[PDB]
Parts: sequence; structure tokens; C-alpha cells
Amino acid sequence: SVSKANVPKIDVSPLFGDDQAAKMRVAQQIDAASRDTGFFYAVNHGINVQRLSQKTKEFHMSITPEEKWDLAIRAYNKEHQDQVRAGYYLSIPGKKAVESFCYLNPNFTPDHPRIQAKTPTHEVNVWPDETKHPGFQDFAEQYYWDVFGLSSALLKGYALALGKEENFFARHFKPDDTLASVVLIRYPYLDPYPEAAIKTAADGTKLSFEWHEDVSLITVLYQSNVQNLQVETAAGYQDIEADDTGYLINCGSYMAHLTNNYYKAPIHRVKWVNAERQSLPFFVNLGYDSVIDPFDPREPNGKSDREPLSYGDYLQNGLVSLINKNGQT
Ligand SMILES: CC(C)[C@@H](NC(=O)[C@H](CS)NC(=O)CCC[C@H](N)C(=O)O)C(=O)O
Ligand SMILES: [Fe+3]
Repeated sequence: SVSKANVPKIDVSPLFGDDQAAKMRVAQQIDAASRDTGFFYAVNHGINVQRLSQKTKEFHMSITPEEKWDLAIRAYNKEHQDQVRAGYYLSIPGKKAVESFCYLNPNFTPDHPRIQAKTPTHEVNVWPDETKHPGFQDFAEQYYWDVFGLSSALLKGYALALGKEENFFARHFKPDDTLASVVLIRYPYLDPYPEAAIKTAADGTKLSFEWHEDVSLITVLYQSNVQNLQVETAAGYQDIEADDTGYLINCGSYMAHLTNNYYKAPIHRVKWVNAERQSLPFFVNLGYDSVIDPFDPREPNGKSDREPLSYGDYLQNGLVSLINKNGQT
């Protein structure tokens, strides 16, 4: 009644090295995965995900309602009009099970020119008290750059897969202006589980989050070992097996745009599971002014009749639309 999707596990370690042929074989595997279901697992990535899960758990389980209010985004706290992206996404006992904490580029400070110019989507991160959550901010900022490094290498594999020089994407993925974000999501075990937090799909499947396309260039996701994701194919939704040692990768609607849908943004949804688990996405976003000219790999000339799309305008409209369709997280 429900089959399983083919999600290959790609050894991405050659993307850090100098062997050019080895990197082409990795690119071929990305091309194959990106043309099939759209998902693949990155293995041999060199990020310590045990420390990731541990520190994220200690933070989620030790934060108090008082601290949540102080870190809340404007959707939950009228006083924080400047917190549209970064801050805490409170759960609602009896109505909403999920909660999360989002933070952005640690370089976004009051001295940063984008912050001074008050450019949309740019915000300064808010953190809990170092005394109540010792070492959390240091760990979170370090992880941001660890996963930034992995993302930079993956984008070289995507560039080689499409026939471009390995810096075709990475040249727009810079530490000093990237709009990428880290989200630390908790899916709690609840007994009883509130029926108001469970959505019923058209095919009857119980969901925690409805179908969607990612607002990103690529999505780099770590999850605990609890099956939950489903990818849409022509023959219905397929389960994505879980793996808590690797990173699940998939393209966003910005990749689909600039490749004229050669690399589709796979539609996927989150099944409902009453289990304590973690979902830790890192959304690979470019700079607010970053523009990549669209092209079509299918065409010998690569000519495409698609308008170039500023990543700032794409992200701004994309985040809003995702809230109107699937709701406030
Ligand atoms: C599918 C998972 C990655 C995860 N879902 C998600 O993270 C969902 C769908 S990709 N993403 C969002 O709601 C957008 C968060 C963007 C963030 N606040 C920001 O300022 O950039 C889950 O487990 O719900
Ligand atoms: Fe998604």
C-alpha cells in the first residue's frame, strides 16, 4: 500500500580533495539522484552529528516558558517586530506539537551594512543566557560553519553535474552575506497527542506538515532515526528511510528555476509519528543580491527564456507563501 523511495548514499568526501575524476564520479551520482526522486544521503561528510543531536536535545529539554517568550518571533510576541525569521517558534499545548529555534548568519551584527540598511530577511540572532545554557551559542555558531563547509562542497558537485565549473554556485555562497538558516526543530512525544496538530492528507495519510517545495537552493537536513519523510513520485508518495549518520539532500525551487526544471524541486511531506525526534535543516540560501542566469541543460546552447531571479526577492516571497499554504511553524 506504500512503497519505499530509492535514496542512494553518496560518499561526498572526494568533493573536499584534489582528485578531479573522483569528483566527477560524485557529480554523476548527484545528477542521477537529482533526476530520479530528488533525494540522496551524503555520507562521509565529516560533521560530528552525535554532538549535534546531544547539544540540541539539552537545549530543547531545558528551556523554560520564560526563555521562550524572550526569544519568540513576532508571530508569538508582538514586542519583537524585528524577529521575523530568527527566534523561537513556540508550541501550543493541546493545539501545536512542534517547536523550533531558528538562527541565521552569525556575521549579521548591528555593524553589518545590511543590518544598518535594514534589508529584508536580514536579522541579528537572539540567544539564551550563557549562564542558563552554557556553551550553546558557541556550539550553534560553530555548527553553522561546519555545515556551511559541507554545503559549499555539495554545491561544487551540483555545478560539475550540470556541466559548469565547480564554483558556479559556490561563488555566490559567501560567509559575509549568506541568508542560509539553521532550524532546530523538536517533534515531541505526546500522550495524548493533540488531534489539532495532525493533518489528514487527500490519500488519508496522517501528516504533521503538508506537501511543499523547499524555499532554498539546496536543503541539507539531519534527522534522528525515525522514519517520517515522504517524496512524491508519479505513482504516489514513497517513504524515505531514515539514517541518523548522514545528511539528506534535496534541491529547492530556486534550483528548479535556474535549471528550467531540469533538477526538479521534489514535493515532499511529513507523516505523523508520535515519537520524540529531531529535524535539523540547514537551508542553503545565497546573498540578497545574488543572481544566477537561468539555463537549460537539455538544450545544446543552454538557452532559456526564464527571467533571472534575485535571490532576495525569491526568499522574501518564498517564506511568506510557505506560511500561507502550510501555516505558521
Ligand atoms: C521538512 C523538514 C526540513 C522540516 N520542515 C521545515 O523545515 C519546513 C519545510 S522545508 N521549513 C519551513 O517551515 C521554513 C523555515 C524557514 C526559516 N524559518 C527561515 O527563516 O529561513 C520538518 O521536519 O518539519
Ligand atoms: Fe521541505
